[PDB]
Amino acid sequence: MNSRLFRFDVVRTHFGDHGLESSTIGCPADTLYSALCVEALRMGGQQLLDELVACSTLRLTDLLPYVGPDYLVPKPLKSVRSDSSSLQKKLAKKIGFLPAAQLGSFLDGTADLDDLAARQTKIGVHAVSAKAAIHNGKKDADPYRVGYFRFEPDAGLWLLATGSESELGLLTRLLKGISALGGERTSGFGAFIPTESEVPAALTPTTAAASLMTLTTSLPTDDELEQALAGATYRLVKRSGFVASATYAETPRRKRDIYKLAAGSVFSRPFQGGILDVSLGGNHPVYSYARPLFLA
RNA sequence: ACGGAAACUUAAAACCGUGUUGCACUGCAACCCGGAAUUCUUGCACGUCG
Repeated sequence: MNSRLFRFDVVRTHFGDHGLESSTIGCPADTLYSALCVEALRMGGQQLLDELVACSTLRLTDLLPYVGPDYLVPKPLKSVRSDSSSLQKKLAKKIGFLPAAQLGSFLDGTADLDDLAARQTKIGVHAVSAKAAIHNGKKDADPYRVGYFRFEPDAGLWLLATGSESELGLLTRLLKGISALGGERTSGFGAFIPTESEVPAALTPTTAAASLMTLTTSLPTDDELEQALAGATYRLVKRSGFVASATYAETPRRKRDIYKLAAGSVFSRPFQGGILDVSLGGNHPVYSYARPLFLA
């Protein structure tokens, strides 16, 4: 199989975390794959979605930053051997990403920290944008304060995706026509242009090659969680949300509250990923992605 | 089936009100309308008497 390197031009975007006034640089793929099962009904016929409801034969990364020509792959959660001073102990957690090479030098306390943190403010700015609210009835309009992320003028988000090339060819069938991503996208946000380039082969999936660093907020099955946890350096998030879509036209309710693992986490053993489903009450299934992809 | 899907940073309010380009100032001081030209040169109160 090949893989696909996806270069964007994401100027402003808004992937919230717990509301709207904040943002995140990363899109954990249960947010991205859920778009691919709602921005496929707007092009297919609910047959393209039904072609890919619960197969998970396609492994795709998340939407991680890139500053110029180098992928800003995430800061892994491995125990650093910081035999140096305690300032650069604290300076690691103020660093979310790093380029594609320095990770092995990073993990043993043998790396720079005041250049990687100096390219944090080369990614882009955590902006805000005030707006004014509803004429609720006839009363006085409120504001609503909504905050975003803004990239630098030479950045965007990257993506690596592999699997069956027919169901990979239907990703790029969809993405050449997927509109403004992000959350608050009916305004000017999350708009971008997807371009194809040939991948870096320094980032192969090392599923068992003694580099068990993932590139996707993922999850194994519930039983096999007991196997891939003895040396897992992992963090837990929430991947909740709301549901209120056509063919589900009622009052808006939520997805089921899941907690996937981290996205650059390093483990003890290989594992498998599968499409968890988050529908709680109602008609059509809604489902989280959780199908990881690995790194040297 | 993206912590999504909807929303105006909006409605009114005069950079206005009091204020002279004004007050003192000769178009004034000095000079002749002044100097040389004959009202003149020709010229009879008379011719005329049985």
